[PDB]
Amino acid sequence: TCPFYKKIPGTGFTVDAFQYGVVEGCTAYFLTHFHSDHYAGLSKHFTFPVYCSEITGNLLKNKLHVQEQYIHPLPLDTECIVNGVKVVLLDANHCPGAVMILFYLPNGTVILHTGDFRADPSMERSLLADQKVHMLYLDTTYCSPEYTFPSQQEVIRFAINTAFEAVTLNPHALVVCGTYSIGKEKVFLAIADVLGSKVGMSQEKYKTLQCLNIPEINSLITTDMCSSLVHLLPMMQINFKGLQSHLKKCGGKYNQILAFRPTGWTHSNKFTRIADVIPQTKGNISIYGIPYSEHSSYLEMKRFVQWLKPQKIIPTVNVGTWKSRSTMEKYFREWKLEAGY
Ligand code: NI
Repeated sequence: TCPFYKKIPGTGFTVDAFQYGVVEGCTAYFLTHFHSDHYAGLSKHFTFPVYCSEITGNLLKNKLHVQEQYIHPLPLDTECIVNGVKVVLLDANHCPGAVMILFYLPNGTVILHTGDFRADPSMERSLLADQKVHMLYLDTTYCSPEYTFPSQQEVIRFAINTAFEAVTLNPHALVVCGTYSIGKEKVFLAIADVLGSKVGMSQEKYKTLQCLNIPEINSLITTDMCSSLVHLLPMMQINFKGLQSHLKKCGGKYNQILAFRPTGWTHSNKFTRIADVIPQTKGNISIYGIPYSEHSSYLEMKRFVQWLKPQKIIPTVNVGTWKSRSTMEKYFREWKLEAGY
């Protein structure tokens, strides 16, 4: 059964609600982005209208085989009427094709559903500038002040400089980057660009990337692993055993691996600066965990919410324990008392 924080009152709509069967009263199912916890349940047998971005619709059609007649892509930053209700899709600064959804209810209420997002001051100059928001369905993944991490730009600077130094010292070093979902493509694209290489990967991952509308992508990626000195591998293989096994397969072309694991936050963020990050090393293999986040830090989340000034907040992450719920509610009240709304 579909939980309350996935339902939009006064409409026939749900958000990210595909794992509950036929939801009673739902006339249109919105999908914010192509991550498995959110799409859980979609397939070629789905026969209701799905509303989403262009990029998410390319992924539904090619990767899950949802039929075309049930895919309804909407352009971003554009007022659209869906089943008699005005909606707008906004870029969520999460993975490719991820949106937030503004719903203008028939009674005058305005609701913002963030989906998953990484808040940014640039959102303060979107179509959100123009009207009041009564209710905020908020991605609370990192809603506690311990959750700090650097900008995406600092993280990429670190990765490019680390990879270029290692391969210039040793032209026989291979770089490997882990992945298990869409998102974080800048990590492997930026490293391949500095090295003058295409990125090599499996046919299954190439297919996924080909759905993303990335400019000049045919110039950046390949399935010919032999031509490439940046390889993508499943995240599960980014360990000393999996990397050893991969280096054997490369036919003595290489004698060293440098590997990257983009994680979200890890407790090593509470002590160490990005500049000071060091790898784990065994022999000729070194693994870096890099804190490349596609979710808001605590401070980015707090700034956005204090700017938006919603009348009510409904968390969509960390909802399963009383302790998490009580912690999140305390921060929401602090924010409101400090800013005066
Ligand atoms: Ni996500």
